[PDB]
Amino acid sequence: TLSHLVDVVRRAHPDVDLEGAGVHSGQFHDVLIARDRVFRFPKTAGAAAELPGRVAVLTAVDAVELGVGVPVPLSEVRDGGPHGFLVLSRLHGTPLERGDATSPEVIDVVAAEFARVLRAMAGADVEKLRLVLPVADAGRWRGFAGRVRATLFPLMSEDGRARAERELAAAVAMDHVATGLVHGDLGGENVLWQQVEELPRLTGIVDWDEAKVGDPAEDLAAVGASYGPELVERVVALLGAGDLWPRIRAYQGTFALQQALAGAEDGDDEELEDGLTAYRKL
Ligand SMILES: Nc1ncnc2c1ncn2[C@@H]1O[C@H](COP(=O)(O)OP(=O)(O)OP(=O)(O)O)[C@@H](O)[C@H]1O
Repeated sequence: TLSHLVDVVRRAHPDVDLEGAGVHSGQFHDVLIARDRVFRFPKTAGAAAELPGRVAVLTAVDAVELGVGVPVPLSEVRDGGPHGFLVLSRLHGTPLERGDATSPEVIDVVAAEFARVLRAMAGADVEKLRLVLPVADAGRWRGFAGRVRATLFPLMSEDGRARAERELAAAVAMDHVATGLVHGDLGGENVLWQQVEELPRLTGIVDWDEAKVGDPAEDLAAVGASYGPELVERVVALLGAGDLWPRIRAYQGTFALQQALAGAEDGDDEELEDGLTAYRKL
């Protein structure tokens, strides 16, 4: 298909260096990752419904004014190609490695980069956001607990199951919070940094697919899991978010299970395996 798509690209946009260009033909969409541009070509006219969803989420996130880059639609959604396509800006930068982020000369700067994005997300107009993004539903964690029990419990030791029931229950115990923007995979590989005059700057965030109106604690949990307690303590102290710790820990207690349940439900053996490692024996 992909030498069709390429002519379509050269047809729609003459100048587009396709040597060096990466390619992900995952489940629903083919993505051409070019120099300064990304092209998403859905497979099936069903999956093409996602293109205006992605425009709507990126436009809503852009309007919050986070102070960091988010992918920009460079084109309207087009009915060209097999089922349509969307061109987005490519964001430049590299994920921050744990070791790169905790050195004593950078940790305050790194904390403040996370804090200023988290602060702007917590201060978003959620009335505007609730019209476009998904919203945290009070039933989410009961839901997740059901699927963990259905799918992973039979694979666990009895001690595994008892640990998981406690972690699931701490999540189900949390009351319902929907007061800001939540990215939902913060401190992943989709958070991009650059050296700006020899110090880290958080320049871009890609992958707004899981974004919603939700709990500010959920993104803080992910920063902690990725970068360790020293860094998340600094971000929390800057945010004045000391009251969130029990919520933060409840999110974090569900991350190994989230891994495992998505490994199964999607079909990655290494994920499914590695989640469960603490819910079995050597
Ligand atoms: N506008 C962009 N700027 C920078 N990198 C981008 C951009 N769009 C896509 N990418 C990169 O190319 C990849 C294309 O895959 P896609 O966006 O479908 O994500 P995925 O990794 O499959 O999904 P997920 O991380 O949500 O499970 C992304 O993972 C990201 O690294």
